[PDB]
This record gives sequence, C-alpha cells and structure tokens, in this order.
Amino acid sequence: HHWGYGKHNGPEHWHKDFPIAKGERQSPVDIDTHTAKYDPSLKPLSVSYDQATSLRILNNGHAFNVEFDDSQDKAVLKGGPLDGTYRLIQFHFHWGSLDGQGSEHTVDKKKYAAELHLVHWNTKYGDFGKAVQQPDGLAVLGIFLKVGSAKPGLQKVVDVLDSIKTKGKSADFTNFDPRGLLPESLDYWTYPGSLTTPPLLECVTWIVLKEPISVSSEQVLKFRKLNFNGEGEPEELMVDNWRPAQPLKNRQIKASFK
Ligand SMILES: CN1CCN(C(=O)c2ccc(S(N)(=O)=O)cc2)C[C@@H]1Cc1ccccc1
Ligand SMILES: [Zn+2]
Repeated sequence: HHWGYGKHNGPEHWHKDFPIAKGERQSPVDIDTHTAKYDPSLKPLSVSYDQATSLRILNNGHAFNVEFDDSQDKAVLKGGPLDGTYRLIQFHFHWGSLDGQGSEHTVDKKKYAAELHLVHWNTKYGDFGKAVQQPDGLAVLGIFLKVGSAKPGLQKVVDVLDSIKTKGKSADFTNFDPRGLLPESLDYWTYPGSLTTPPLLECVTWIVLKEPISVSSEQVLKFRKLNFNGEGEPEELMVDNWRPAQPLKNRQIKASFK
C-alpha cells in the first residue's frame, strides 16, 4: 500500500507515512502575483546547459525522469537566489487528465496543463542523497505548460514514451538538449519549499518561471498514455500525478521582475 495519486494512496494520505507533509515549508504553493514582492537584489538566473549529457529516460511509476550525467559540472544552474553551483540531475513533468489541471504550482489559483521540474543539487554537498538532507540542497526550476502550439524541443521526449509505457521501463536517451524546453524569458518567482512527492524533504529552493511554454494537445495526449502500473498489471493511466497547493505558512514569495 505504497504512496501514489489514487483515492486510497494520494496526497491527502501521504502524511501518515511522511509526517513532514504537514510541515512548515511544503511545496507546491499558490503564487499570489499581487503579494509576491519584487526583490531588486535577486540576480539573473544563469542556466548553463550547453554541455548537458542526457543518459536515459525512466518510467518510475509516478512520472518519467530524463536523467543526466551529474558526475561533473556539465549542466548547471547558478545565480538568481542561489549561492554556489547546482548540477542538473534529471527533469520530469506533472500533468493532468484534462488541459484545465496538471500543474503543481498555481498562479492566482490558475492551474496549467502540466509543469516541468528541472532538478539540480548543490555541489557543496557532494551527491544528491546528501543534498536532500540540507535546507539548501536542491534547486528546482519549474516551468508551466499550456496547450496551444507544439514545443518542437519536446517532441523527442514525446516520441520515446511508447518504449517506457509501464513502471520500471527505461530507454537510452542520449544527446537530448534541455535548452529546447525553456521559454524566452527567465523572469521568475522564488521561495523555499520541499520535494512535492514523498519523502517531501524540505530541501528545495524553488525557482518558478513566469512565462509558460506552449505544447500541443497531441504532445500532452501522449503523456496521458503512460501507465502508473507495471507491465502485465491492470492499466491505470498516468494522469493527475500532481500534488495540490500547500499552505504558504511563514514564507514570502519573491519576484525577480517588476
Ligand atoms: C530520489 N528519490 C526518487 C525520486 N525522487 C526525487 O529525487 C525527487 C526529486 C524532485 C522532486 S520535485 N517534484 O521536483 O519536487 C520530487 C522527488 C524522490 C526520492 C528522494 C529520496 C530522498 C531521500 C531518501 C529516499 C528518496
Ligand atoms: Zn516534480
């Protein structure tokens, strides 16, 4: 009876195995755009993905992860609110059963069709497993997806999903360039939070881009053909793999822009 996104094991149940679910810096949150304060001391974000080495794509039963070689400073996130150098380890998405839901963060209570999480760890902690034990261990770059025009740099991801339909399937996924998933603007909101899945560790500096990317209805439909289940198990479509907004509590969301 493991955690997931069903009626019996979904987000309202997680606190029983992961009591930090009710903690003081849980993610995601609603971004109230009128209350977020411009912080003119925030620096521009530095996204340095030119030497990124993608390796593999994995259906983990909760989402799919595009994994990178993080054994050197190849694809890194710096600046913005961050002190030091954060290495890209993987990206994944959260999405809905319908275009009107799927994002984890909301903006003035608006839900987007999906949300991309580019996950990075602070190199001062040496490995990802050590970093998630620290309050400044991770930086997750969050990008909203809306349905409209296709995102050409997403199609190589969409086209491999048939090969990883079920939990535990992986596929080679070399030479994928995550720069093709970014919007034009790097304007962002930032706040201290958590992993949005168990173990819900309070180790993330969230950086949420204001500008969503557009994907096509056909691209997101292909996300919704994935399976939560393993091969030869009853089919349960991988949809609505998002945690809803959690209480902001004693936190301030800062804006990089006016
Ligand atoms: C390493 N795994 C397995 C997968 N996972 C994560 O690494 C992770 C990353 C990003 C997010 S998010 N949606 O961007 O906030 C959520 C979870 C969870 C988990 C983390 C973990 C940490 C310590 C002990 C055991 C497991
Ligand atoms: Zn995520």
